[PDB]
Amino acid sequence: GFKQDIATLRGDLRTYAQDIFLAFLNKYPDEKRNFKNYVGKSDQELKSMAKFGDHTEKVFNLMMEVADRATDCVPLASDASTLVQMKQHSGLTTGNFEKLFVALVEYMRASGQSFDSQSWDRFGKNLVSALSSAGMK
Ligand code: HEM
Ligand SMILES: Oc1c(Cl)cccc1Cl
Repeated sequence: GFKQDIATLRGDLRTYAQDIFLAFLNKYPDEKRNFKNYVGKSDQELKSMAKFGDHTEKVFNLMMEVADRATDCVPLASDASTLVQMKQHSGLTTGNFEKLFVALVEYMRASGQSFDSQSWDRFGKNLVSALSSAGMK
C-alpha cells in the first residue's frame, strides 16, 4: 500500500525521482516554462547534469516526508503551508502540482510493480486541495 510504496521509492530514490520528473516533463512539455535550463536536452543529458540530479532528489526527498507524515493520504496542513510559501514556488499554481501527480500515477500504473496507484492519486488530489487551502492559486 501507500506506506510500503514510500519505502520502495526511498530504496532507489535518485532513480525514481529522476524517472518520475522526466515522465512529468515529457508528458507536459509546457512545464519546462518553469525550468529554462532544461529546454533542448534529452533525458540522458538532463540526468548527466548537476542541478537536475540534486534538485530532483531534494524535491522527492521532501515529497516522501510529506507522504510519510500524511494520515490516510491526507497531508499535514503545515507541509502544505511550507510548499505554498517556498520562494522557489512563487511562480506556481495548483495545476503544476496536479500535473506532477498525474505523471507520477501514470508512471506507477506502467511500472511492472504493485504500487498503490489509487492512493497516490488520492494523495495528489488531497495535496492540491491542501495547497489551495494554504493559499496557492
Ligand atoms: C510535492 C511536490 C513538490 C515538492 C516536495 C517540492 C519540493 C521542492 C524542494 C525541496 C525544492 C528545493 C530543491 C533544492 O534545494 O535545490 C524545490 C524547488 C523548486 N521546485 Fe518544487 N516541489 C514540488 C513540486 C513542484 C512542482 C510541481 C514544480 C513546478 C512544476 C516545482 C518547481 C520547483 C522549482 C522551479 C524549484 C526551484 C529550482 C530548484 O531550486 O531546485 N516544484 N521544490
Ligand atoms: O529538478 C527539479 C525538480 Cl524535480 C523540481 C523542481 C526544480 C528542479 Cl530544478
